Amino acid sequence: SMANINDSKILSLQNRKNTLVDTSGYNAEVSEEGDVQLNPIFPFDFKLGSSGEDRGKVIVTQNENIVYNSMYESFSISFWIRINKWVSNLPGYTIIDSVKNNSGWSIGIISNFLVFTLKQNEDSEQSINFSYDISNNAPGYNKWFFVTVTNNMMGNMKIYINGKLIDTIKVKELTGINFSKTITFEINKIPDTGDSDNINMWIRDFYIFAKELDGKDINILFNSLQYTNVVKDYWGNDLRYNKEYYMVNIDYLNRYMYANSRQIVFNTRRNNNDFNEGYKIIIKRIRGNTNDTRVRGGDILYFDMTINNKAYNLFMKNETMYADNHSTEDIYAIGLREQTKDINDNIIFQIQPMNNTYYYASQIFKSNFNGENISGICSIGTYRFRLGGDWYRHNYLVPTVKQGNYASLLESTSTHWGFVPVSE
Ligand SMILES: CC(=O)N[C@H]1[C@H]([C@H](O)[C@H](O)CO)O[C@@](O)(C(=O)O)C[C@@H]1O
Ligand SMILES: CC(=O)N[C@H]1[C@H]([C@H](O)[C@H](O)CO)O[C@](O)(C(=O)O)C[C@@H]1O
Repeated sequence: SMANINDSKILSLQNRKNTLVDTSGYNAEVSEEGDVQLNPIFPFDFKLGSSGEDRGKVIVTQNENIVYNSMYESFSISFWIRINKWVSNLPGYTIIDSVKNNSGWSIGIISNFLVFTLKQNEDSEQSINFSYDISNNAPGYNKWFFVTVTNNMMGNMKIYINGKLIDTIKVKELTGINFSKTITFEINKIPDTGDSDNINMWIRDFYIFAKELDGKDINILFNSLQYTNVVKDYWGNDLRYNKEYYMVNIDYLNRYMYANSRQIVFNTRRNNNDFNEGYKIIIKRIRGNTNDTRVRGGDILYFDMTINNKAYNLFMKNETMYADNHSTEDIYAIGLREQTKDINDNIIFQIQPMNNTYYYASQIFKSNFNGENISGICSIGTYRFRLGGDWYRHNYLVPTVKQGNYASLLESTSTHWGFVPVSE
């Protein structure tokens, strides 16, 4: 139902033909100053940085009449945004500003909050915010998310994140508020809080609507702006074949991947503020869309890991498993085996996207070559092994495949796997 949603669209800031333009039909003027990077590939975002006098600035100047006839009753503002590195102690930055003469609206970030503000005058404002979960984001909330703010002078001001309502407040009397026709994208530090690291901000598809969109329409909009079958890396960018990742289990983000006697094991991270420990995997395609190197749901694939200059495949072992109390029926360890000339069945997996409001992840199923026989799901658990010279069995946290009726595990977060791109 996009046709009806789009009827009220009054600004549609998009990258078309390597140029930022308003495609809504109201012909807002758009200019760039400083360092503004345009992405030539989907999602065609623009990137701004915070440091230097030559930092990027994107200025949108709307038709003043469309503003006047739209903003004073009800409106919605939507856009995709990414911040790196959005650490929990971030100082204050205004990032998207529509304030002139001490009135208008503005969006800023501080600590773990993204804040939307109606500014009535120099002495009066009303704000709402999204705050990310710090305990689950020590490396920073550096992922793409979809913001939608809605306002109704006769009702509430709301902010949604990835299509989910996060904050709502009754709008107070804002008599005399004056909406500016100008919107300025630029990362501007607030000086009285009262030299930090540069941050980057990426933006794409910044829309404004002259109606208050409801939750249902916000989600339709959310989904219309993504390829939901393209699996995403941990920051929400397209997952790629032939590229190094840190593979993580959503239930164990504080663990990195290691290996011991060809058994993969999970060790506690020493650097909680980064993803920079342990071994990396590379995803290899068996079956998928050969037009690019993007990973899609339903693709058949396998995983490589290189240790001490030897390249292995992850594979489902065929040995009995032992656990302190749990039964281990149909549970098999995932370990590492030397590559061979031909793809062996026990290295073959099938991937599916598994996203939610706070994580981009996947589920990974044990598969045969043509995907006609899906026999299990990848999980994680603590089992008894003798590794690395051990005489006695010890407990290790290891990746596993659960076969038999794996359906019972489908809703478990233990089956959710993320892929963090390696910076170096
Ligand atoms: C020894 C060997 O032939 N290795 C080849 C492997 C194996 O065929 C598969 O990993 C199955 O083990 O496939 C590659 O595409 C890879 O994964 O990098 C190229 C590599 O040269
Ligand atoms: C493939 C594999 O498991 N390699 C592991 C090896 C083997 O355990 C060892 O060569 C045979 O026992 O030992 C390490 O180098 C080590 O403990 O320092 C870690 C490495 O990840």
